[PDB]
Amino acid sequence: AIFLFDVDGTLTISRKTIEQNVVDTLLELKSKKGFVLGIVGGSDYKKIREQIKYPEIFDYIFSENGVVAHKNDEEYFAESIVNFLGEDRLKKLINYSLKYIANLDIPKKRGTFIELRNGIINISPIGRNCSQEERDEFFRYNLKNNTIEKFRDNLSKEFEDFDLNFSMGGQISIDCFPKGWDKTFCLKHLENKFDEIYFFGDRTDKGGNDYELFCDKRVKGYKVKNPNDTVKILRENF
Ligand SMILES: [Mg+2]
Repeated sequence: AIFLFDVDGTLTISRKTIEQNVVDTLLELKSKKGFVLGIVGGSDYKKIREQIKYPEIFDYIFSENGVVAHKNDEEYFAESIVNFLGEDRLKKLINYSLKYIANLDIPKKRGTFIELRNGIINISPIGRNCSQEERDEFFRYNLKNNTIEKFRDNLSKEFEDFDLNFSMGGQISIDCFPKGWDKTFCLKHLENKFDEIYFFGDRTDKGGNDYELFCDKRVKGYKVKNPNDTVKILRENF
């Protein structure tokens, strides 16, 4: 049996490192007669390893929603979005996005409008690099005019043919990933004779990242509030 965890918000306070109260609890699990630990999070592995200090507690580490798997701190294997779309359809979605981001009248435009990660293509009309304030400042401009929801409605319809999903990302970006690459993807790597897999996430409701995993019959899911509540949900049942 393996245990599965969301990184940001479930094992650590989001964007910061891991408190020692929690890691002491995981050590007891892999020290309880028959348990292995694995994690799945949207972030690239460098951020994840930074967040958890020790990748060695974890037999299997799945980053970018399981489209990237790691083991004993070696990469092993992981695919890319370009291998899915192909160089042609990509230079179609790309230059439609910039041509739209271009002619869009918003007050502040910056840079890194299209970030290519392994799993997703992050599209953002203001731009990825902007002082944390400009991030929040555009978030409220979004509440007034719903600028970003209008963006997805174009891509979601124009590229309905691409088998593509465009879900609203953070405050300033729309994540663009292939259909069925939510978080249930990491199930593909776990036919390793593992009888029961338990999962722990944050936003396990529809319109959330780890929602599609919970109701995937394959595994029992638990909804936790915060990391201190998580440690409670572990100690209580295990
Ligand atoms: Mg989370």
